[PDB]
Amino acid sequence: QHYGTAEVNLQSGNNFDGSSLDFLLPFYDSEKMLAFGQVGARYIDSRFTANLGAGQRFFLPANMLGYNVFIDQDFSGDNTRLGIGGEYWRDYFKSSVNGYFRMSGWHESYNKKDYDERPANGFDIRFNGYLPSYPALGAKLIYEQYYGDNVALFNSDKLQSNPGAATVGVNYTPIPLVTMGIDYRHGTGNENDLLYSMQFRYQFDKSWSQQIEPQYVNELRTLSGSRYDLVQRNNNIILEYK
Ligand SMILES: CCCCCCCC/C=C\CCCCCCCC(=O)OC[C@@H](O)CO
Ligand SMILES: CCCCCCCC/C=C\CCCCCCCC(=O)OC[C@@H](O)CO
Ligand SMILES: CCCCCCCC/C=C\CCCCCCCC(=O)OC[C@@H](O)CO
Ligand SMILES: CCCCCCCC/C=C\CCCCCCCC(=O)OC[C@H](O)CO
Ligand SMILES: CCCCCCCC/C=C\CCCCCCCC(=O)OC[C@H](O)CO
Ligand SMILES: CCCCCCCC/C=C\CCCCCCCC(=O)OC[C@H](O)CO
Ligand SMILES: CCCCCCCC/C=C\CCCCCCCC(=O)OC[C@H](O)CO
Ligand SMILES: CCCCCCCC/C=C\CCCCCCCC(=O)OC[C@H](O)CO
Ligand SMILES: CCCCCCCC/C=C\CCCCCCCC(=O)OC[C@H](O)CO
Ligand SMILES: CCCCCCCC/C=C\CCCCCCCC(=O)OC[C@H](O)CO
Ligand SMILES: CCCCCCCC/C=C\CCCCCCCC(=O)OC[C@H](O)CO
Ligand SMILES: [Cl-]
Repeated sequence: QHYGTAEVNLQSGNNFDGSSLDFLLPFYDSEKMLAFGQVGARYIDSRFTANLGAGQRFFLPANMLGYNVFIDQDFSGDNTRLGIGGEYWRDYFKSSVNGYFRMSGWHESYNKKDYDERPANGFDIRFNGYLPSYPALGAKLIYEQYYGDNVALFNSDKLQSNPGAATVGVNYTPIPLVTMGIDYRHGTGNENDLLYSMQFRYQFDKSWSQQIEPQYVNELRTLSGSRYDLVQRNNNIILEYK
């Protein structure tokens, strides 16, 4: 009957501690094409942010191409951002690229006394792969890049010019319902951080028992099982300061 995904994320490790809930909700669903909306919110790094997007995914037997557009709103700091994303996915392999475009201007900072803040423009490229012979095991590679004289990519107490970072992570999905992982990130100025995270994933089209059985993890990681996965993007609005 119903199709799509609800996902809770819990994360900790430093600056971006908190929780989130997101939904992927199809409005047109055929073998060749899916059109969907995605909506969610999060309380992370002492800010409340909500996000609304839509896109399409186009399917071939061996691959999927997709695009999406997002509006990101940090209600705590009143910062607004436009997002655009592309997708190229296959069995056991999900690649995405995302662009992050400021829609609001300088204004008095929410967290930093004596500063103005606004969204930092940037992009990221994201890969998630799963071992085909043991798909419960996944790896994550991200490159991200942001622009401005004083950007807070790692935290807002160490501001940096045009910072970039590479993330490498591993994660484990014993059953489709839950994924746990650890992400290591290294960036400019020799910044490093660690992110521990757990996701609870509910698939609307799956029975309860299917979602707590290890044998359905492989299905989830194939192209056709992954079709309702959330967009891979950063839903947090990275800020710059002046
Ligand atoms: C702020 C300016 C940026 C623009 C924001 C607009 C965001 C919308 C983005 C993507 C929406 C595209 C999805 C809409 C595409 C729907 C296609 C469809 O359902 O066709 C089915 C028929 O073929 C059945 O016969
Ligand atoms: C579905 C799409 C997946 C395909 C991935 C796309 C491949 C992208 C290839 C190369 C991206 C390299 C970006 C280039 C790296 C940018 C570095 C920069 O902007 O300057 C930093 C200085 O200004 C600091 O002061
Ligand atoms: C710390 C534990 C966090 C809670 C774990 C929750 C796991 C799922 C995560 C988000 C789910 C929220 C939305 C859950 C929505 C479920 C709707 C439902 O029950 O299906 C109707 C069908 O039975 C009709 O046939
Ligand atoms: C090979 C695979 C390796 C993976 C194995 C690594 C194990 C780490 C697992 C889970 C960490 C869970 C962290 C949960 C985060 C705590 C909740 C939180 O910090 O946020 C609450 C916040 O107050 C709300 O707004
Ligand atoms: C600036 C222009 C971009 C537009 C941005 C708006 C976001 C959604 C847009 C259009 C929905 C168009 C119609 C498609 C919506 C449902 C499609 C449909 O007709 O479904 C048929 C039915 O499901 C058969 O089983
Ligand atoms: C900047 C972009 C703003 C985003 C705005 C984009 C427009 C669509 C977005 C969300 C719709 C929410 C999803 C709609 C849920 C409808 C469910 C439905 O139609 O059920 C029929 C079935 O899903 C058919 O298979
Ligand atoms: C920029 C707009 C001004 C600000 C607006 C703030 C409020 C909008 C929040 C969320 C919209 C998306 C919610 C869509 C939820 C629809 C899900 C649904 O009803 O479809 C499932 C149903 O079971 C199928 O038959
Ligand atoms: C740009 C600002 C956007 C702000 C947006 C307001 C805050 C929305 C926050 C969280 C989710 C919103 C609730 C949407 C719930 C839809 C889920 C749904 O329709 O469920 C389908 C059903 O469960 C099938 O089994
Ligand atoms: C139909 C199949 C669709 C598949 C194809 C979808 C194509 C669009 C996808 C992603 C957009 C990525 C946007 C990346 C923009 C880079 C932003 C940037 O580089 O800003 C730096 C600026 O110059 C400061 O100096
Ligand atoms: C559809 C597939 C799309 C894939 C594309 C994703 C990767 C490229 C993204 C951004 C590159 C932008 C290049 C910007 C790097 C240099 C900007 C710069 O030099 O900064 C301004 C200057 O320093 C002032 O003095
Ligand atoms: C536990 C420490 C790390 C362990 C976890 C590391 C998992 C491996 C990650 C990426 C390699 C696998 C990526 C999969 C690449 C296959 C590309 C593909 O599309 O394969 C088609 C499929 O084999 C037929 O349909
Ligand atoms: Cl990701």
